Amino acid sequence: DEEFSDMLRLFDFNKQAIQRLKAEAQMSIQLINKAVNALINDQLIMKNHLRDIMGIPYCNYSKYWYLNHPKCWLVSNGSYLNETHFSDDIEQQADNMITEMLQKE
Amino acid sequence: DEEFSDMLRLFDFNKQAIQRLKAEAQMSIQLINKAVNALINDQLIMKNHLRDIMGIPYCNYSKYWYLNHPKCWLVSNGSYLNETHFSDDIEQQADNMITEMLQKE
Amino acid sequence: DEEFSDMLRLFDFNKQAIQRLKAEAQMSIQLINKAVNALINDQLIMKNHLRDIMGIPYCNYSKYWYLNHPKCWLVSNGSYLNETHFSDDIEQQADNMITEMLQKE
Repeated sequence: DEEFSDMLRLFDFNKQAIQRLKAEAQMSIQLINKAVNALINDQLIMKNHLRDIMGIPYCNYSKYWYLNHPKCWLVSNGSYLNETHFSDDIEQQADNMITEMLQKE
Repeated sequence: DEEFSDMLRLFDFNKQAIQRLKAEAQMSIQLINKAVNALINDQLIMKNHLRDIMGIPYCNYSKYWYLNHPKCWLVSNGSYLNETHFSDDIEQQADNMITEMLQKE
Repeated sequence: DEEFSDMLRLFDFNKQAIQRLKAEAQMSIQLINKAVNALINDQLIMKNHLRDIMGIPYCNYSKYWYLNHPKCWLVSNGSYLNETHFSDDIEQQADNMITEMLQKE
């Protein structure tokens, strides 16, 4: 049981690295989603006020196949990005995994 | 060979965490790239139609050194973001690594 | 000390996966921040030149609680995204951790 504790200590360091990287990348992405969402907000305001471009329409579903490529608005009110949350049960199934490992020992 | 199986089980859990985090972060980024690309699209349409701002030019290469800081367009047709795909050979070199580990045993 | 070297080799492969994923995700995000920042730049230029929309004001702090939801500019000069750098001391505390592991052995 002494060699398995060193095993766990290696395992746990990496598990912590994974946990921290998720936490930081998520923070970083959520900050991105906030700016991209607010750009969208303001860009839809200008599209409703600027008279030169009120004549231009929004693309309709044919939009999900101009990404495989188009003079129409791609950004609409559905263009908003949803909050991004990664799976966080790392500290859970890991506790489970090794508890099943100790009930044989 | 019984202590090495517990080693592998710890190793494999973390490997799976890494694989899932990559998969989710990538999904999350690719969704970002789609909104940022379509903003760019529409913003370049407004730049070609709004008459008040047709007089403003696009910055020319001196643009890659206003990021170290500028009344000209930074976003042009080269501003699009490329599809982001992370390395995925995790399930490959890991199989290789431990197969070389078992042919001595 | 022969079973601990296989332990370390498993540990080190995953540590490398973590290091590479951080490196790639960061590259990917920093590219995003550059496009989102330059969109912001240009969008603030159009907000200062287009006469149809000079009458529209910027939201004032009541902005950090329209994200819980608003006809005012959400994107201002504070909207820029800061350079994102993830913790990179992985190759450091890992060397520390196992050096303390070898001074007992």
